[PDB]
Amino acid sequence: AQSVPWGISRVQAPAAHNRGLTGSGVKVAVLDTGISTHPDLNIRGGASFVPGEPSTQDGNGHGTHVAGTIAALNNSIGVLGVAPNAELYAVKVLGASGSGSVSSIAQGLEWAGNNGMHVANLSLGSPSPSATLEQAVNSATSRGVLVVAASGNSGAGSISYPARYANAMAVGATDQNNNRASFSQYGAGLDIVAPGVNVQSTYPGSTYASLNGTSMATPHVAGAAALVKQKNPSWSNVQIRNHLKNTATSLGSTNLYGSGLVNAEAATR
Ligand SMILES: [Ca+2]
Ligand SMILES: [Ca+2]
Repeated sequence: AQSVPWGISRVQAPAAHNRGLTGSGVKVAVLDTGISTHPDLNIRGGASFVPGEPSTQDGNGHGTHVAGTIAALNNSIGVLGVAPNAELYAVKVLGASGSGSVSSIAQGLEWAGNNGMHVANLSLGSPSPSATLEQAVNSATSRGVLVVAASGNSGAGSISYPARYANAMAVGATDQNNNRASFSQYGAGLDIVAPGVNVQSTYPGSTYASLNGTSMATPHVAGAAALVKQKNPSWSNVQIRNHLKNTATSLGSTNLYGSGLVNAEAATR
């Protein structure tokens, strides 16, 4: 039996799937710890920029978790992603330890822009700005990639890099009450929010696990962007990014929530 995690239904993904929108033909790169082979995922390709782990398989579990929120297959097992037909690429920029260098992250973004990815999911971040990173963000953007990044889990009133950069779409996390989760960073540069508490998804060892973090909120928006792209194949990263914002549900302060909760129902109309 397949269950639909609460955040998937919170963002109204099923409403989009009932219209024929599942992310089919949209390429999404997950820059993280890798993606393990899983029966509820279809991994199309990828690369590792982690010296010492040439493989794209996930030794941490974080990337596999992220990937399942975007694109867990719509079938009779496990869970269901926001864009279950998206073409998934495993871009390994963090090691098993769950950390990596800006150098690896920059290479992964370059890779994405060279391989015609539509959306890049960066569920990672630093409190410190990086010129290398910023340049990579900007270069992927001008190659048509929509970069989506987590605001960070420090709970502070400023957001992480690269989500802080203008060309990154910064995602914070809400709870089941539609409140900002305590750990979700907010402040200037924050674009939108999505479910981030108790998120159930695919996990290595062919299983499922629930995690919390802005890292879990991000993939709901990457997924929502694939739905929109499928519906409006001619739209640019910018067009997609503003439509998501314009159609999000207001939750109170733009300081704490940016544009509001992403809404894939309102967006694919
Ligand atoms: Ca499934
Ligand atoms: Ca931003």
